Amino acid sequence: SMQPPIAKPGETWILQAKRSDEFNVKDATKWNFQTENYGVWSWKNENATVSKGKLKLTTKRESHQRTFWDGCNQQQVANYPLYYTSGVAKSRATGNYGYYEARIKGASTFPGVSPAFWMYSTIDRSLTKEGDVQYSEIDVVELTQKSAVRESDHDLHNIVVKNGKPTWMRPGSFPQTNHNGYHLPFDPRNDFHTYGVNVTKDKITWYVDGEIVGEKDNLYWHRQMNLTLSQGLRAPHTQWKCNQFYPSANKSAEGFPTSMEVDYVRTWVKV
Ligand SMILES: [Cl-]
Ligand SMILES: [Cl-]
Ligand SMILES: [Cl-]
Ligand SMILES: [Cl-]
Ligand SMILES: [Cl-]
Ligand SMILES: [Cl-]
Ligand SMILES: [Cl-]
Repeated sequence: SMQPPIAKPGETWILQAKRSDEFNVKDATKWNFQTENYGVWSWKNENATVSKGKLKLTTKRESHQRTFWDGCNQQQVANYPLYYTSGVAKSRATGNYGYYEARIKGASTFPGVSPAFWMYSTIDRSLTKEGDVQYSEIDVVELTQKSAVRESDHDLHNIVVKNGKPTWMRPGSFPQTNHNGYHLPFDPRNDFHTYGVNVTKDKITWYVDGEIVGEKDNLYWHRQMNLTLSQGLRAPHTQWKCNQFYPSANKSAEGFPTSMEVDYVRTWVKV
């Protein structure tokens, strides 16, 4: 009977079991704890742990190598050295419309990592018609990835066909449609806070501790997306160019390991 906080009097919402978890146990049937790699780190199942009611996604200083896509040079690079590994929990089930919420505590270290609660689809390059959306990504929240620790991002990413060309749209390039910046009234690294988003075919509304911190028209986010909790690497350990991250020369172990904690994630679909 558990209902979402945005439920209005007289409404009924249904919890989506496959995209909801109170994290009493590490459920590998529901979550993929070692998804495809990207960025300048690698996911490791061991970096995702569940203890005392919370999911802990840890970023560790851990040298390793893996094939790396060097977008700037449009080439795959074998045995590419990386310096950090991290944790992820990606729902195997997909969806779009509904209310999503996660109770999260950010990592203590800053700057360097970004706790994230988001959802993304697969990229379908077969959709080439004008206006076709090949990729949809809704970021409920991306913490501590800006200059000040209290600045949070509630963004959108997508690929849409414009003038017959698949076009990438990111918060930085198309802020009016893809970016919601917010100055948190608290340090996200202190205690748990609730981050949510209500997705409908027409609107996307973001929430932080019950307050609306963002709203956009749902222009390109109707694709099936996997609900994800993950912690990414950021400056001073990264550089950003050619639409992707690259490692920086700062591979300090100080401040690591560091982890974000998720008390729970709840997803509902309105009746
Ligand atoms: Cl704990
Ligand atoms: Cl971006
Ligand atoms: Cl971004
Ligand atoms: Cl705790
Ligand atoms: Cl409205
Ligand atoms: Cl409005
Ligand atoms: Cl931490």
